[PDB]
Amino acid sequence: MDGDEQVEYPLKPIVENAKPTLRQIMAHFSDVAEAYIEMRNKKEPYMPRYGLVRNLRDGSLARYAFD
Amino acid sequence: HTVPRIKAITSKMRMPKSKGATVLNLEHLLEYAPQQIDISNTRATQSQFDTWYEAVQLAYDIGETEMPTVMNGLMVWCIENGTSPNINGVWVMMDGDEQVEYPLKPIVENAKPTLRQIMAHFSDVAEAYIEMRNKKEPYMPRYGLVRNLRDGSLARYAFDFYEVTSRTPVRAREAHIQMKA
Amino acid sequence: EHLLEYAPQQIDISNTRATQSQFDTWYEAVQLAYDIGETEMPTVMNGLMVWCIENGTSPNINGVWVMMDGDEQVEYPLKPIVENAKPTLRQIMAHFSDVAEAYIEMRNKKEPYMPRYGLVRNLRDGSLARYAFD
Repeated sequence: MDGDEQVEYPLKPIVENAKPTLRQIMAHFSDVAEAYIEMRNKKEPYMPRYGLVRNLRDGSLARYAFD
Repeated sequence: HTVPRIKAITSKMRMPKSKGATVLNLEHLLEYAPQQIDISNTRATQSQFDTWYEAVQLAYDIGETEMPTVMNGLMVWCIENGTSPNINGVWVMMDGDEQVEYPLKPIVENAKPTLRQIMAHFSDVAEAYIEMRNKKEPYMPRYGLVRNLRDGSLARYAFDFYEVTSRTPVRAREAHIQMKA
Repeated sequence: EHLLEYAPQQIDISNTRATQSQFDTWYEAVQLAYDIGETEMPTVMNGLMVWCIENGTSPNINGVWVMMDGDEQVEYPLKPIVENAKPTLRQIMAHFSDVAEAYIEMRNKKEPYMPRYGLVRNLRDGSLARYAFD
């Protein structure tokens, strides 16, 4: 995102050089993601789309609701 | 804070070149857009069709004001039969429940390269004639009739000298695969 | 040593494209046979690619190919073109294969354009037509 416009990047290099799996390597960011979600939830009701569409409804828990 | 955008690499096109000089003329190429109907290996060139049409006129010895009638029956005759008949023989037309015949030697001998590849000029019109006939009776050309085919509506695309372009329906386009198998 | 910097383009070392010498002989020999000035031959080859898109690349040795001047036909003998093409007309005219994509895309931007080869090859896809010549 650059000021209400979209820039795109190819996804082939990202999801192909991720051994063993993208989940098991991007989990390095899982610790920081809590800080980002908490910061966002301090200005608006923020809920990640994963736990959003997982029958879940709790708000405060949203800090722990990504894949 | 410029959020780097993946740089775009434009793979430069490779013009054919001889002795360090481009062969294609890029200018003329940008407006050289002829009809698909024109540049084909099926249809005969306008010169070859002109020679055939003129040579047939001299052999039959018929006035140019009346020849349109003669060629009017030539297309109809060639729909009902093939486009590679016997060199020696006749084709039949019609004046009120009687037959008039014309020798077939001049027609099938001055047709370069082949009678199919030169009579295909009539292939566009033949669709209009067949559709008109099918609007009053179940009409089927004898070629697709005896080619294991049974479809009725398709009959507009079931003669021997049919040429195929980009505007033929897929049902018509896939049909010629099976008949010409 | 040399192997660490010997990195030529893939376009160059192929068994499909003809060598620059063989393409040079064909382009020069056709010029002598047709007897056309080098300043005007670009026009002639401009229609040769378009003609070979609409048909195959293995036609009859004896015959003609058609070009166009304002709804009229001009023909050129096909014997010199298909006889001085070593090893084969397909393997030497493939120099034009890169440009042909640009021409087809330009045509398809104004009408539904499909080369007659892929047209009569059981194929039906439209956007793919940029990659459907012989």
